[PDB]
Amino acid sequence: TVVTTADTSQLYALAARHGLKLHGPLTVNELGLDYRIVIATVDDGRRWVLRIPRRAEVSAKVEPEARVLAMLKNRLPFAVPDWRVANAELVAYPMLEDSTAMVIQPGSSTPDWVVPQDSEVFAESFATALAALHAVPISAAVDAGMLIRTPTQARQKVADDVDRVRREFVVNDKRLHRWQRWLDDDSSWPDFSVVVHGDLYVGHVLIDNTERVSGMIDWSEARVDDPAIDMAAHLMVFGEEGLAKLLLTYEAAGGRVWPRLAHHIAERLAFGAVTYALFALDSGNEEYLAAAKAQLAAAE
Ligand SMILES: CO[C@H]1C[C@H](O[C@H]2[C@H](C)[C@@H](O[C@@H]3O[C@H](C)C[C@H](N(C)C)[C@H]3O)[C@@H](C)C[C@]3(CO3)C(=O)[C@H](C)[C@@H](O)[C@@H](C)[C@@H](C)OC(=O)[C@@H]2C)O[C@@H](C)[C@@H]1O
Ligand SMILES: Nc1nc2c(ncn2[C@@H]2O[C@H](COP(=O)(O)OP(=O)(O)O)[C@@H](O)[C@H]2O)c(=O)[nH]1
Ligand SMILES: [N+]
Ligand SMILES: [N+]
Ligand SMILES: [N+]
Ligand SMILES: [N+]
Repeated sequence: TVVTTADTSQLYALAARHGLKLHGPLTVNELGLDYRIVIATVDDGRRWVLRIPRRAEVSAKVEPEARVLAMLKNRLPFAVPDWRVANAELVAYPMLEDSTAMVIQPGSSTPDWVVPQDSEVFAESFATALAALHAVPISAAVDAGMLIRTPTQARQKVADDVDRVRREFVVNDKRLHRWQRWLDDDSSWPDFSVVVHGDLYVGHVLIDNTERVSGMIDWSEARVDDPAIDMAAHLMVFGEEGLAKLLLTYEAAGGRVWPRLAHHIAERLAFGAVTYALFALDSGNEEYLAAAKAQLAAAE
């Protein structure tokens, strides 16, 4: 006998209650604070991804995300998870086998690999994939019951997140002034909203062998909101030079821009500290809280 992290008996039973017969190799990730993620082989010879909600509050998010993915399936020139199982105890989809555009071993803080900066195919295809996403009609989002934020609601959300952080944490004075200046800087904010992925960075982008964008995963934050939400992580990973490339191609591909968009993206990236801190707070995890407080108190 060998102790293994996965409880195969329980996993089999859970999957079989929803029409999936597990058989063969699997792999498990318990790092997630909200889901257990298992990649398992099924009797169709295929790997499937099991997204297992940990708690009732997480389960409640399954049905609205299912509606999002159902709408998005035909409206994107790349793959998204096909939630053939979607219920409160289990989400399951056939694995999109293409690699993520960042590879990182579970538990590690350092990736093994990130698609290279000088990958022209990745840069170009990510820019056109993003333009396609942001071109999904708002009417389709509304019909799918998505969370919708007008430009005013988008700005208010940011203000509310900042204010929650200010109530709960002690924040570096220059940071606070930075966020407030941004919130007051009318020229920075867009006068429209788009369908956004909401958690978009190289870790949630899939690429084929040639490094062409072939899919996106983890759509749990998707909504109609500020387009720049989906560009801040590109700036973080690929820098200003990469952002500049992104924005030229994005616009050429029909993505709607505005004059201070690059500025706004950098301000959105700074605002990541708020997002992180609220994630830390809402999780109650002490290591995440320690990191968040340290960051918030630190000069940028
Ligand atoms: C654009 O701004 C980003 C910038 C940066 O975005 C992150 C990212 C993706 C965050 O994940 C996101 O964290 C939020 C709180 C929740 C979110 N989803 C679960 C919902 C999750 O994906 C991380 C904090 C994940 C985390 C904690 O394990 C790490 O510390 C890991 C080691 C992380 O540094 C690396 C993998 C680097 C290479 O990733 C990048 O920097 C991207 C750009 O951190 C975010 C807070 C900002 O929103
Ligand atoms: N290549 C690939 N990896 C996947 C797929 N689904 C999940 N993953 C991996 O599983 C990890 C975490 O899964 P995810 O759905 O993000 O869990 P969450 O972050 O808790 O919402 C991802 O970051 C991927 O590495 C998929 O279809 N294809
Ligand atoms: N606005
Ligand atoms: N969600
Ligand atoms: N969520
Ligand atoms: N969302």
